[PDB]
Amino acid sequence: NSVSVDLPGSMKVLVSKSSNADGKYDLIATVDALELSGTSDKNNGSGVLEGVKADASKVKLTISDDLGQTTLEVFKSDGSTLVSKKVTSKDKSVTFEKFNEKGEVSEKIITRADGTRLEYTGIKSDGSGKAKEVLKGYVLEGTLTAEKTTLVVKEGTVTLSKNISKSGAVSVELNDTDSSAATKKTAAWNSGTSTLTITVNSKKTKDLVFTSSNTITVQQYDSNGTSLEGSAVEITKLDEIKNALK
Repeated sequence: NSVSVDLPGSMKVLVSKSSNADGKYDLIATVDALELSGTSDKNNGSGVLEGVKADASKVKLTISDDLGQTTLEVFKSDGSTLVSKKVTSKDKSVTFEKFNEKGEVSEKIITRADGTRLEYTGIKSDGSGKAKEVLKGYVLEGTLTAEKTTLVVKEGTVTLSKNISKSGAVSVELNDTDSSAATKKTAAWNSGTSTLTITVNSKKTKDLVFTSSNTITVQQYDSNGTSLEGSAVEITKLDEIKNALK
Protein backbone atom coordinates (compact mmCIF):
# COMPACT_ATOMS: atom_id res chain seq x y z
CA ASN A 1 0.00 0.00 0.00
CA SER A 2 2.63 2.51 1.11
CA VAL A 3 4.96 4.42 -1.21
CA SER A 4 8.73 3.97 -1.08
CA VAL A 5 10.61 7.30 -1.17
CA ASP A 6 14.34 7.63 -1.82
CA LEU A 7 16.18 9.87 0.64
CA PRO A 8 19.57 11.61 0.87
CA GLY A 9 21.97 9.62 3.01
CA SER A 10 21.24 6.21 1.45
CA MET A 11 17.96 5.80 3.32
CA LYS A 12 14.37 5.12 2.30
CA VAL A 13 11.04 6.01 3.90
CA LEU A 14 7.66 4.36 3.33
CA VAL A 15 4.78 6.84 3.36
CA SER A 16 1.16 5.80 3.60
CA LYS A 17 -0.82 6.03 0.38
CA SER A 18 -3.59 8.08 2.04
CA SER A 19 -3.98 10.30 5.09
CA ASN A 20 -5.67 9.54 8.42
CA ALA A 21 -8.68 11.27 9.98
CA ASP A 22 -6.41 14.14 11.08
CA GLY A 23 -5.10 14.46 7.52
CA LYS A 24 -1.72 13.03 8.51
CA TYR A 25 0.46 10.41 6.83
CA ASP A 26 2.19 7.47 8.50
CA LEU A 27 5.95 7.14 7.96
CA ILE A 28 8.10 4.06 8.52
CA ALA A 29 11.79 3.55 7.89
CA THR A 30 14.44 1.01 8.78
CA VAL A 31 17.91 2.44 9.42
CA ASP A 32 20.64 -0.15 10.08
CA ALA A 33 18.08 -2.64 11.46
CA LEU A 34 16.35 -0.02 13.64
CA GLU A 35 12.65 0.49 12.98
CA LEU A 36 11.63 4.16 13.02
CA SER A 37 8.08 5.51 12.78
CA GLY A 38 6.32 8.85 12.68
CA THR A 39 3.47 10.91 11.31
CA SER A 40 3.61 13.88 8.98
CA ASP A 41 1.33 16.54 7.61
CA LYS A 42 2.86 16.11 4.13
CA ASN A 43 2.38 13.23 1.69
CA ASN A 44 5.84 13.04 0.12
CA GLY A 45 7.93 11.24 2.74
CA SER A 46 9.07 14.36 4.59
CA GLY A 47 8.73 14.72 8.34
CA VAL A 48 10.01 13.18 11.55
CA LEU A 49 10.47 9.52 12.47
CA GLU A 50 11.59 8.17 15.83
CA GLY A 51 12.90 4.98 17.33
CA VAL A 52 15.41 3.60 19.81
CA LYS A 53 18.71 1.79 19.69
CA ALA A 54 19.05 -1.58 21.39
CA ASP A 55 20.78 0.27 24.26
CA ALA A 56 17.75 2.65 24.69
CA SER A 57 19.38 5.69 23.03
CA LYS A 58 16.73 7.72 21.22
CA VAL A 59 16.97 7.99 17.44
CA LYS A 60 15.32 10.68 15.30
CA LEU A 61 15.29 10.98 11.52
CA THR A 62 14.19 14.40 10.22
CA ILE A 63 13.52 14.70 6.47
CA SER A 64 13.17 18.25 5.13
CA ASP A 65 9.88 19.27 3.52
CA ASP A 66 11.33 19.12 0.00
CA LEU A 67 13.26 15.85 0.60
CA GLY A 68 16.54 17.65 -0.01
CA GLN A 69 18.14 17.09 3.40
CA THR A 70 18.10 14.41 6.10
CA THR A 71 19.27 14.57 9.71
CA LEU A 72 19.83 11.37 11.68
CA GLU A 73 20.31 12.05 15.40
CA VAL A 74 21.12 9.82 18.35
CA PHE A 75 20.36 11.03 21.89
CA LYS A 76 20.82 9.80 25.41
CA SER A 77 18.09 7.48 26.67
CA ASP A 78 16.05 10.39 28.09
CA GLY A 79 16.18 12.17 24.72
CA SER A 80 17.73 15.32 26.22
CA THR A 81 21.39 15.41 25.16
CA LEU A 82 22.73 14.71 21.67
CA VAL A 83 25.15 11.84 21.16
CA SER A 84 25.66 12.10 17.40
CA LYS A 85 24.17 13.90 14.41
CA LYS A 86 24.52 13.09 10.71
CA VAL A 87 23.27 15.73 8.26
CA THR A 88 23.15 14.93 4.54
CA SER A 89 22.65 18.19 2.63
CA LYS A 90 21.14 18.60 -0.82
CA ASP A 91 24.52 18.40 -2.55
CA LYS A 92 24.89 14.99 -0.80
CA SER A 93 27.76 16.27 1.34
CA VAL A 94 27.62 14.88 4.87
CA THR A 95 28.44 16.37 8.27
CA PHE A 96 28.85 13.83 11.08
CA GLU A 97 29.24 15.10 14.62
CA LYS A 98 29.82 13.48 17.99
CA PHE A 99 28.98 15.32 21.21
CA ASN A 100 30.17 15.12 24.81
CA GLU A 101 27.98 14.90 27.92
CA LYS A 102 27.17 18.64 27.80
CA GLY A 103 26.05 18.45 24.17
CA GLU A 104 29.26 20.06 22.96
CA VAL A 105 30.65 18.93 19.63
CA SER A 106 33.79 16.85 20.12
CA GLU A 107 34.25 15.49 16.58
CA LYS A 108 33.10 16.75 13.19
CA ILE A 109 33.67 14.82 9.95
CA ILE A 110 32.71 16.61 6.75
CA THR A 111 32.49 14.44 3.64
CA ARG A 112 32.28 16.61 0.54
CA ALA A 113 30.22 15.51 -2.45
CA ASP A 114 33.42 14.30 -4.16
CA GLY A 115 34.35 12.06 -1.22
CA THR A 116 37.17 14.21 0.13
CA ARG A 117 36.90 14.89 3.85
CA LEU A 118 37.72 17.32 6.61
CA GLU A 119 38.17 15.48 9.91
CA TYR A 120 38.11 17.56 13.10
CA THR A 121 38.84 15.61 16.28
CA GLY A 122 39.48 16.35 19.92
CA ILE A 123 37.40 19.50 19.57
CA LYS A 124 37.38 21.61 22.72
CA SER A 125 34.88 24.13 24.02
CA ASP A 126 36.70 26.98 22.22
CA GLY A 127 36.29 25.19 18.89
CA SER A 128 39.99 24.28 18.69
CA GLY A 129 41.10 20.78 17.79
CA LYS A 130 43.08 18.55 15.48
CA ALA A 131 42.46 18.68 11.74
CA LYS A 132 43.02 16.40 8.77
CA GLU A 133 42.06 16.85 5.14
CA VAL A 134 41.55 13.54 3.34
CA LEU A 135 42.21 13.92 -0.39
CA LYS A 136 42.34 11.46 -3.26
CA GLY A 137 45.67 9.73 -2.70
CA TYR A 138 47.00 11.55 0.37
CA VAL A 139 46.15 13.29 3.64
CA LEU A 140 47.11 16.69 5.02
CA GLU A 141 47.38 17.18 8.77
CA GLY A 142 47.21 20.17 11.06
CA THR A 143 45.10 22.05 13.57
CA LEU A 144 41.78 23.83 13.97
CA THR A 145 40.96 27.05 15.78
CA ALA A 146 37.79 29.10 15.66
CA GLU A 147 39.59 31.33 13.10
CA LYS A 148 40.93 28.76 10.64
CA THR A 149 42.08 25.25 9.84
CA THR A 150 45.83 25.13 9.09
CA LEU A 151 47.26 22.07 7.35
CA VAL A 152 51.05 21.79 7.19
CA VAL A 153 53.61 20.05 4.95
CA LYS A 154 57.32 20.34 5.77
CA GLU A 155 60.23 19.67 3.41
CA GLY A 156 63.76 20.73 4.29
CA THR A 157 63.56 24.26 5.69
CA VAL A 158 60.28 24.93 3.84
CA THR A 159 56.88 24.87 5.56
CA LEU A 160 53.76 24.96 3.40
CA SER A 161 50.56 25.97 5.22
CA LYS A 162 47.13 25.52 3.64
CA ASN A 163 44.59 27.64 5.52
CA ILE A 164 40.83 27.12 5.37
CA SER A 165 39.16 30.03 7.12
CA LYS A 166 36.04 29.69 9.25
CA SER A 167 34.18 31.06 6.21
CA GLY A 168 35.66 28.37 3.94
CA ALA A 169 38.14 30.57 2.07
CA VAL A 170 41.40 28.88 1.09
CA SER A 171 44.72 30.66 1.29
CA VAL A 172 48.18 29.11 1.11
CA GLU A 173 51.52 30.40 2.34
CA LEU A 174 55.09 29.18 2.23
CA ASN A 175 57.85 30.04 4.69
CA ASP A 176 61.48 28.96 4.33
CA THR A 177 64.13 29.44 7.03
CA ASP A 178 66.94 29.13 4.48
CA SER A 179 68.70 32.50 4.49
CA SER A 180 70.78 31.85 1.36
CA ALA A 181 69.42 34.12 -1.37
CA ALA A 182 70.40 31.47 -3.93
CA THR A 183 68.14 28.69 -2.63
CA LYS A 184 65.50 30.25 -0.35
CA LYS A 185 61.92 29.68 -1.49
CA THR A 186 59.34 32.45 -1.21
CA ALA A 187 55.80 32.41 -2.51
CA ALA A 188 52.88 34.66 -3.38
CA TRP A 189 49.20 33.69 -3.15
CA ASN A 190 46.61 34.66 -5.81
CA SER A 191 43.11 34.27 -4.35
CA GLY A 192 41.54 34.95 -7.75
CA THR A 193 42.95 31.71 -9.18
CA SER A 194 43.76 29.85 -5.94
CA THR A 195 47.38 29.65 -7.07
CA LEU A 196 50.61 29.80 -5.07
CA THR A 197 53.57 30.95 -7.18
CA ILE A 198 56.96 29.90 -5.79
CA THR A 199 60.05 32.01 -6.47
CA VAL A 200 63.72 31.12 -6.00
CA ASN A 201 66.55 33.59 -6.67
CA SER A 202 64.11 36.21 -8.04
CA LYS A 203 62.63 33.87 -10.66
CA LYS A 204 59.28 32.12 -10.59
CA THR A 205 59.81 28.36 -10.44
CA LYS A 206 56.37 26.76 -10.14
CA ASP A 207 52.66 27.35 -9.71
CA LEU A 208 50.72 25.22 -7.22
CA VAL A 209 46.99 25.40 -7.97
CA PHE A 210 44.53 24.43 -5.23
CA THR A 211 41.56 23.56 -7.41
CA SER A 212 37.82 23.69 -6.79
CA SER A 213 37.92 19.89 -7.24
CA ASN A 214 39.98 19.60 -4.04
CA THR A 215 43.13 18.63 -5.91
CA ILE A 216 46.56 20.25 -6.14
CA THR A 217 48.39 20.68 -9.44
CA VAL A 218 51.98 21.77 -10.04
CA GLN A 219 53.36 23.42 -13.18
CA GLN A 220 56.91 24.63 -13.72
CA TYR A 221 58.09 27.85 -15.28
CA ASP A 222 60.67 28.09 -18.03
CA SER A 223 64.23 28.96 -17.03
CA ASN A 224 63.28 32.56 -17.91
CA GLY A 225 61.10 32.68 -14.80
CA THR A 226 58.26 34.32 -16.75
CA SER A 227 56.39 31.78 -18.90
CA LEU A 228 54.84 28.54 -17.75
CA GLU A 229 56.08 25.47 -19.58
CA GLY A 230 54.47 22.14 -20.34
CA SER A 231 51.21 21.41 -18.57
CA ALA A 232 50.11 21.18 -14.95
CA VAL A 233 50.44 17.80 -13.22
CA GLU A 234 47.97 16.65 -10.59
CA ILE A 235 49.51 15.69 -7.24
CA THR A 236 48.64 12.09 -6.34
CA LYS A 237 50.63 11.52 -3.13
CA LEU A 238 52.16 13.51 -0.23
CA ASP A 239 55.68 12.66 -1.56
CA GLU A 240 54.70 14.75 -4.65
CA ILE A 241 53.93 17.87 -2.59
CA LYS A 242 57.25 17.54 -0.78
CA ASN A 243 58.98 17.24 -4.16
CA ALA A 244 57.43 20.55 -5.25
CA LEU A 245 58.85 22.23 -2.11
CA LYS A 246 62.46 21.15 -2.71
